[PDB]
Amino acid sequence: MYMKHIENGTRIEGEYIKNKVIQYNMSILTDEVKQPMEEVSLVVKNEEGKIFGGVTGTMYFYHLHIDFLWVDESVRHDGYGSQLLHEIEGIAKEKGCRLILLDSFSFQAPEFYKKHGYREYGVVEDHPKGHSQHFFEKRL
Amino acid sequence: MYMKHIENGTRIEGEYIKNKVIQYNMSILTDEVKQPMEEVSLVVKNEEGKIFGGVTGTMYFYHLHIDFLWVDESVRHDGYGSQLLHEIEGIAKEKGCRLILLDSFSFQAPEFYKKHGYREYGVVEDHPKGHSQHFFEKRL
Repeated sequence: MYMKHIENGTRIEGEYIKNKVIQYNMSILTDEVKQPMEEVSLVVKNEEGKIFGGVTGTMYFYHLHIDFLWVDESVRHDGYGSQLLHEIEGIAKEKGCRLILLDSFSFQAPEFYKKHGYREYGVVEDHPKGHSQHFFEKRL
Repeated sequence: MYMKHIENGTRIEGEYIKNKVIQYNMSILTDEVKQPMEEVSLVVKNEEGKIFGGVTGTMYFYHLHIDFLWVDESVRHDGYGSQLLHEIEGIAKEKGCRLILLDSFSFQAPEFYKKHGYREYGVVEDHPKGHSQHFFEKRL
């Protein structure tokens, strides 16, 4: 620690650490896994353009990570969730994704993903307190 | 007269989906787990601003997720990484965090975390192609 000190980093110091990690990762990985990074989004709309559902994800390394999937509560049993999942999966295959990764807390219907062919490869117990987190994967 | 269809969403719409999901989550969870979200980062540097190492993470649900940890290669033996990890865990422990989550690809030294008391709870084999991703946890 001579002539050095540890302290809280600033926002740019923070993005600097991130950029360095990304930089190292990419120096190791070769072109075969370097899919152009993309963010995809789908929504279910009303005739009036009203939205009661949607799903968003990010693609890279030739895999799709589903970040968020929503369906308005008033229509939760109407099956829009499955449609959205099928649709984005189709997009993922067309882009060359080899798999899909996502996680779901116990209060976000992990069973819904199981019904769609996702396999649980990991679980984080009592997180948040009184609940649990489930990690899923589906090979395409 | 009441039909709804699915279409690609815009970035703003993707952000809306995300917020509707967060809103719903919050609506079904107790305040007990509602730790106000917060980003945290530590850097090892000198007066001029050269960054020799750093770590960044985000807290919520009373847990710390380590997003990035980097140490300059010129000083990869000096143990700044272990120092940063230990230091940020303490900050997490101090803010009421009960758990720490992080993942590490095979090309990002996962044995580093294994050596530091982290338990691998899941693994995504062959991702990206030719590598693997290891998910770790440490209970505080």
